[PDB]
This record gives sequence, C-alpha cells and structure tokens, in this order.
Amino acid sequence: DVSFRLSGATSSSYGVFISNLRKALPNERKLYDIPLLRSSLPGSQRYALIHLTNYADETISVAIDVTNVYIMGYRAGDTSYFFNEASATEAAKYVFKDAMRKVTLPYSGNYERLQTAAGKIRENIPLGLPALDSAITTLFYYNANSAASALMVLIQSTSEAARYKFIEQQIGKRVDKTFLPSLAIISLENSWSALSKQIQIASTNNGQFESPVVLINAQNQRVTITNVDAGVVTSNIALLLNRNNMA
Ligand SMILES: NC(=O)C1=CN([C@@H]2O[C@@H](COP(=O)(O)OP(=O)(O)OC[C@@H]3O[C@H](n4cnc5c(N)ncnc54)[C@H](OP(=O)(O)O)[C@@H]3O)[C@H](O)[C@@H]2O)C=CC1
Repeated sequence: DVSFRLSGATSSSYGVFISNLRKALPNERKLYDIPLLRSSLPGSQRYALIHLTNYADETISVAIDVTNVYIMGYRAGDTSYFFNEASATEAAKYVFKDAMRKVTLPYSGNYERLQTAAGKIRENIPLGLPALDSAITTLFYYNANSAASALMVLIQSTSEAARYKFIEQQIGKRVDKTFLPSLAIISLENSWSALSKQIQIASTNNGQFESPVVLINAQNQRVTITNVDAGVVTSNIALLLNRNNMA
C-alpha cells in the first residue's frame, strides 16, 4: 500500500509519495528508460491501495488498477464507492471486501463524464495540496453534488502526477496555495494513450512515430511531436500504457 498525509506535507514529501506510487506498479520492461506497464494481471496482483489523510486526520483509501493507473473506487469508513463501469465492477470482487455498504457512483471514471456531473471543466478547477485536502474532505463526507469535482482533483493529483513529471512538479509546488492548470497540463492528460502507443511503435521504427501527437506547450503553442528525441519523451512522461491495454 502507499500513503500520503497532508498535515506537515511539503513539496518534497509529495515527491516521495508520487515516486512510491510509481514504484508500486509492475512493469513489462523499459523502453527509452521508461517503464512499460503490464497488459494483464490476475485479480490478486492487479490493484494497489493508496491511503490519503487530510489536515483534520480524515482518511480515504483509493483502489487503483496497476496496468493503467485508473482509479476504480474509494472507501470512507465502512462504505465503498465504485465508478459505474465494467473494470470497477471487476475490482469490487477483489478490494474493500469488508465494507458494509457499497455504492455505485452514477458515472464512469472518464473526464467527459465527470466534467458533466461537476458542471465545471478541468481548467477552472483548482489544484494543489490544499485542493487535495478539500477533495479528501468532500469524498469522506460524501456529498453527491460535490463529488465529481473532488474526484477530478483526486485523479489529477495521483494518477496524472504519476504519469508525468511535469504534472507532479506543478502540483507539489503549491503547498499553501492553489492554481488553475494550464492547457499544457490538460493536453498531457488528454494524450497519454496516444503518446504511449507511438513510443512503443517508435522502438521498432528507429525512434520515429508512425502518427504525430499534437500537444500544447507552456507558451500555449500547439507543438507536433514526432519522435523520441522530443522533450516530452526524454524528460517528462514517466509511465507507458501497454499497446494491448487500449486496443
Ligand atoms: N494515431 C494515434 O496516435 C493513435 C493514438 N491512440 C490514442 O488513444 C485514444 C484514446 O486514449 P485515452 O483513453 O483518450 O487516453 P489518455 O492518455 O488521455 O488516458 C490516460 C489517462 O486517462 C486520464 N484519466 C481519466 N479518468 C481517469 C481515472 N478515473 N483514473 C485515472 N486516469 C484517468 C487522462 O486522459 P484522458 O481523459 O484522455 O483519458 C490520462 O492521462 C486517442 O483517440 C488516440 O488517438 C489510438 C489510436 C491511434
């Protein structure tokens, strides 16, 4: 299991939690020094638990699928909540079995659904440590009306930080303040899948992608990424999704 406590948290301590979470994921091998996630794992090896405690000492435990870093559901006390999707239904057979009640959220875990339910897009939802404290609280005292946006903060502060070093560094830097993510963050989140496939193809094609990927950089310019020498491959992406785990 991996844990993170917000009381006394620093940039450094949030960096240690995201590297511990990366270390908990089994890998096929490495491509360009980047770990390639596994394509299938039995249910007894497939989920990892993260325990998160807020400034008031309130804790939630979150289940993640180690093949794709997707959050399946979470537990607050004796209640478990799972997303409304097939993979989360499979996860419930394996995790939080001793919870007294199980609640199926009315949405699946994807951003187009969550943005809909929150009535707010990702660029106007604050991120940073204090925003994670707040998401913890909201999901511990489950408020149907407030959960989708709390889940987006949760996902971007765990899975998305684990997938990319730039997301991890922007988030960990806000210890006592909050910020709105730029489109460079949103574009990396959007393109994990596509970038992971192209990296795998490039490994058999002298480092060149088969189809370019369009990202948004820090100046807000659209950039066309075509090979493994690009900064995003060399010094940002930290986890690759297996080609068989999209399909
Ligand atoms: N020609 C090419 O380069 C090709 C590329 N692929 C690509 O893959 C397709 C789709 O991939 P997609 O699934 O969009 O991938 P992403 O990289 O965006 O998905 C991976 C992770 O899903 C996010 N995410 C959303 N909800 C959760 C949750 N609950 N827990 C954890 N992570 C979450 C983010 O992006 P997001 O919300 O977007 O999922 C994120 O980086 C594209 O259409 C694209 O083309 C496939 C065929 C061809």
